[PDB]
Parts: sequence; C-alpha cells; structure tokens
Amino acid sequence: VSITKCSSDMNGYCLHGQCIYLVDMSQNYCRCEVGYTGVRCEHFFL
Repeated sequence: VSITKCSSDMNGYCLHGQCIYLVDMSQNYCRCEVGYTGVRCEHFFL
C-alpha cells in the first residue's frame, strides 16, 4: 500500500481522474472518474 504521485509532465493519458503510481507493480497508475465509459477517462457516456 505505497502509492506515489505523478509530476506535471506525466498527465498524458487520464484527463478526468488522478495520476498516481503502483509500488507492487511499478507502473504509472491513473484512476479515472467513476461514471466515464472507458478505462482512460476521456469520453463521458452520460
């Protein structure tokens, strides 16, 4: 449970959500907004 945050030049994927980092699987993690219709928070189906 050791997630880290991203920088200013690291938001090039998730538009509506938060940029973080996974320590168990070192990879740029991006939590999208609950309500979007894609795993990259970009097009609001509602």
